[PDB]
Amino acid sequence: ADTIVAVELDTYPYPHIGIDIKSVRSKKTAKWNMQNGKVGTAHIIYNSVDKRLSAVVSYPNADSATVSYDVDLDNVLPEWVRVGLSASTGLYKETNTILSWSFTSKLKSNSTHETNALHFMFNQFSKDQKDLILQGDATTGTDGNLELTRVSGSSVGRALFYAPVHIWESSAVVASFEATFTFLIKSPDSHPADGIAFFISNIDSSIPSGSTGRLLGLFPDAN
Amino acid sequence: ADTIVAVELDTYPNSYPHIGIDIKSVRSKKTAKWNMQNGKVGTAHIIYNSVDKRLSAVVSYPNADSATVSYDVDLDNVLPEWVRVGLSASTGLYKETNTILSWSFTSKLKSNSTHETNALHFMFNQFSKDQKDLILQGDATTGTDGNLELTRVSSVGRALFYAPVHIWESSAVVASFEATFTFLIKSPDSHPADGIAFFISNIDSSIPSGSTGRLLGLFPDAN
Amino acid sequence: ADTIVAVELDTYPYPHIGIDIKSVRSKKTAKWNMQNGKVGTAHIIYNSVDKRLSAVVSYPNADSATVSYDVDLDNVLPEWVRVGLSASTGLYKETNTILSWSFTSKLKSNSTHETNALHFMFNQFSKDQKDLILQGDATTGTDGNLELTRVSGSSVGRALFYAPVHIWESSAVVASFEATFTFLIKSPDSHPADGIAFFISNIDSSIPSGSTGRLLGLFPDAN
Amino acid sequence: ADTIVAVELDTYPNSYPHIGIDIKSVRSKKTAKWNMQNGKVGTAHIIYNSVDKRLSAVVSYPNADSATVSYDVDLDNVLPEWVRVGLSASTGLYKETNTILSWSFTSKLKSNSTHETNALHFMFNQFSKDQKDLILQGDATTGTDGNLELTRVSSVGRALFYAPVHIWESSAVVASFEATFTFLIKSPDSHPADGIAFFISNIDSSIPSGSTGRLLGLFPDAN
Ligand SMILES: [Zn+2]
Ligand SMILES: [Zn+2]
Ligand SMILES: [Zn+2]
Ligand SMILES: [Zn+2]
Repeated sequence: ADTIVAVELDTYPYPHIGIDIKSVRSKKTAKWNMQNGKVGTAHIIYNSVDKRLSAVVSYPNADSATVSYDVDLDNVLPEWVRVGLSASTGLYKETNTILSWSFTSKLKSNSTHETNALHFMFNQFSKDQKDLILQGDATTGTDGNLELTRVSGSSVGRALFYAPVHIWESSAVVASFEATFTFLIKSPDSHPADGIAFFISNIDSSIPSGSTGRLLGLFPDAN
Repeated sequence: ADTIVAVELDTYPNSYPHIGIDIKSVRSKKTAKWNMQNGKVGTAHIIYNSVDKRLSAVVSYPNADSATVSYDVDLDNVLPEWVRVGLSASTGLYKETNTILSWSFTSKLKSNSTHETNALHFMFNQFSKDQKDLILQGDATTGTDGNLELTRVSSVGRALFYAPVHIWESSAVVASFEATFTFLIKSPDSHPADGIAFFISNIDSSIPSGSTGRLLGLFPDAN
Repeated sequence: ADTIVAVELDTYPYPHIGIDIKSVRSKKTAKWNMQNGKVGTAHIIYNSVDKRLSAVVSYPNADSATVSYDVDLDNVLPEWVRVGLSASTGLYKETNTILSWSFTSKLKSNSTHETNALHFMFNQFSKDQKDLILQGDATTGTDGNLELTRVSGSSVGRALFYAPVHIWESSAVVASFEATFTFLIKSPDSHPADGIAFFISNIDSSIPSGSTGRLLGLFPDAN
Repeated sequence: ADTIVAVELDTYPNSYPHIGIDIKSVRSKKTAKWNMQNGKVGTAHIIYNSVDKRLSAVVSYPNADSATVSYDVDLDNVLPEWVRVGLSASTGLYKETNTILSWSFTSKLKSNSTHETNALHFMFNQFSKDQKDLILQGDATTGTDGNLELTRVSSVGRALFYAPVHIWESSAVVASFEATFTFLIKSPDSHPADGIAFFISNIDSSIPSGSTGRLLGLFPDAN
């Protein structure tokens, strides 16, 4: 199937932030205080020296939650990947609006003035966002935002950046990436089941069949 | 026909070697004398912004005089909203190369809104054998020393960045881009005919039939 | 006295955006529709190839105003300078709040991989902002903002970045800078006299005596 | 005494040449074997972030093995909120230089707020004779080839960036910095005693009396 590494924020049947390395059974999780209707901000960072994937989710007035996991991505992910955002809603009326998304990847060689870098920043999505590959119920343009799930009952959507990303190289001394997105989960329900995730996958990843709910449109089954 | 805007460096004795600005036609809209240095690494800096609406280029060599050409033009009226940017090169009948040692690009769309900037930035200082984020056309190849050989080493080649680029938007207060690339044109011949160009085209641009020589793999005819 | 180059927004006795090269008698001006109580955004840009200083002031819902002026800063300003913000209030109750300020300067040499760059971004000012030199009634910390004039009748204040800036060099092929600040001018009065300015000066510039009102704390007299 | 945090590269046979992390004391908190290469340009990459709270360093040479050392430490508890960053070097009694070919630094403070990042970034690829944005101490000088000679060419020298740096803030969700510098240690001697260090100190730090040799111009005594 696909190779997935993802930082997920879910409230399915307890809300927690977690790190998934190829399985929905989070390798590490942290208690998350999901704030309905408030804009949240996830910061994800990783570097080949530390070989540690770290995440921080904070809200204004701020209850930050953070989870880290030691892992050498060189052994998990393919050399070239595509990065993206995912979301799945349970049986509840709710949205998973992405207000902004920015990413930065760098490969520094042994070679002096070594650097290879890719950087994108979306602070406003357009109706025709040709540099985003939308999958599922994901769409753009709504207020300049990115609606991962359909806005108005079991919906899944994803948005991946068009250009493949050279996330690692055997001849780099330090490889590193950093992602940041601001989201808005609004539900009229008091305890909605929902999930958003920043994921890294093989370039041609697609929504597995049956990847709804707890599977975040990332995994085909709970193994 | 494709829509092309390109800054070209050519020595085809149509008639000194010159740097020139092409807006949809090979008969440069503006040109400047260029002192092509065989075997030395050169550096082209291209910059544009919607406020000034002036496309400018500077080509210098170490210990060098620089050559510069600017041209007033509102790209909003020439290019489509979404484009792809790339490098091109055509060799006449001479033994010579068109090695690109580095290429970096940055695009920015700043809206009327407070804190609404959209940006794309890539930097290649070392090209790998499998550069999956570059669309190679013609005789173009990568990996040779970590360089990009646009031409065969009567050759024509191009390399376009994979991700489409949002160059303009009707709602931006200042749209801008800036490109930089270092090249090496080596030829055993004393007066070789050659040509490199940084170009901006429609996303699905391809090498027109018979765009060899003085047509730089960009134009199908001068006529 | 001091050497001043500044992009000013004034409504003194008609509101206009203007470019001042060593004198308060703007070298070029544009009609400005001052919006009381609304956050505005000034973008200032300049590059040595074009040798043109350009400014854009827009508000949300947007009425943008823009003014450009052809000038080779190499002949006006000293090699090393300090950049800053200034404001002066007439006899009115009003504020000149700076919500954010960011600047970027680059010096690219003939030399391959030439770059020298300085970049700062303030999106939140602290009560002890040790990297800012405050002059006059200027203070920080108020909401995380920068109050150029005193907040509650003839007040002048300035804030300059601590580190001197190498704005030009004789051996650079392209020198360029770019500044952006968001301001809030709130006055209970319908037609208040006020002025804010982004200025470049000699490193040890200070508020001239009698630089109030129309003189923006930049000039000592109207010559 | 000054508060010093520094990543040091030393060959003083106190006992192989090593790279080490110093937190307020010259007796390194952590060290790694370093294979000092006489006459070859080296590259030190230093990185830290408040989420991981781990200070890491990588020193590589071309065609090289890299040496790396990391140390868990919350800088919030060691350093003052505002600091100055710099480079240091001390030579033993040998003929040798400590030329810094380039130095770049980036600091970021991201708040709980949506879109509230504060950043400082400098890049020196060429030092001029009058580098007004650098505070030189000891035998340090600039302009020599466009390089920075920390030591006399029993010498000690330092260079600190002029602007104080806000390294931490109690209200930031992720504070981070990253430094990179390329050096050249040439010595006619086969086993020279030498030392370079990237350090972070209180804004008004100065070379302690007798901080020569194995004290790297950073510490007044080991004892
Ligand atoms: Zn889970
Ligand atoms: Zn031509
Ligand atoms: Zn005026
Ligand atoms: Zn030691």
